[PDB]
Amino acid sequence: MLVLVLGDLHIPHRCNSLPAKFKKLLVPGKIQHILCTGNLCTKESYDYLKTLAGDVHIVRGDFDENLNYPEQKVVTVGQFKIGLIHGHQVIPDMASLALLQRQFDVDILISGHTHKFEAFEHENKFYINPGSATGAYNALETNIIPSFVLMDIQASTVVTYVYQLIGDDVKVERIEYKKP
Repeated sequence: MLVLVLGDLHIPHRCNSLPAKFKKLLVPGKIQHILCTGNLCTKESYDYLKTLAGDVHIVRGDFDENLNYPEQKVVTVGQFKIGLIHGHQVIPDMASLALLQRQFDVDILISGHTHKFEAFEHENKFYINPGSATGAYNALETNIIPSFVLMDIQASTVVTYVYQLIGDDVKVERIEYKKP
């Protein structure tokens, strides 16, 4: 089943909208679950998510207005326990992320905060950062591309698709991970 992963949109303070071509791709009836790293940073974006899928999970980013969100959550999809944290908490760094994965005890750790996507396996655990769906600025960070992640999870397989707005086109990369 389809899981949309995104965050760090920073609407409306740093950006006003998802790129149009992202909005074109994202339509209701497809996605089963949305895991959101946070920094929406308002209700207007939260409602947008809820149009895409009923099952929305968000964690609290450092700039979110809605303060009822838990800072960290574990969600189970299929055979996968998934950790979710915005990531501003990581004092960095691959070592730090591995400490959270261990803390959580999950098969997949999702975090945000860097505004740059990642998807890789490390010690047989899987680590995803969808980057920033709007390509929002971040501190003085440099080459920032709008991105989001779609995972398809089925039994002990997840295949992860990263959608990137590069120049004016969407590029997709695919990473496979098997729960060992």
